[PDB]
Amino acid sequence: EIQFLRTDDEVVLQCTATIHKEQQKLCLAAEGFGNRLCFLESTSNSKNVPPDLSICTFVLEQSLSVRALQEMLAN
Repeated sequence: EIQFLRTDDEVVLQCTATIHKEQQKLCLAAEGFGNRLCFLESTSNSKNVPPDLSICTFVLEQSLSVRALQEMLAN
C-alpha cells in the first residue's frame, strides 16, 4: 500500500526554507552543461514562476551496502 523508493526511479531532492517566517520549498538543481555547481530552484512559487524541473531530477542507480561499497572501492 505504501510505495518504496527503488533503484532506477527518477526523483527530486527537496529542502524547506524558513526564511523570514515563511515556508519556502526548494529543490536541488544543476545544469550539467557549463556551470557544474549545484543551485536551488524554488517550487513553492509555482503559481507565479514555473519551476525548471527538467534539471532537478536524479535517477537512483545503485543502493549498495557500505561493506559492498568498500569492496567495490578496494577491487
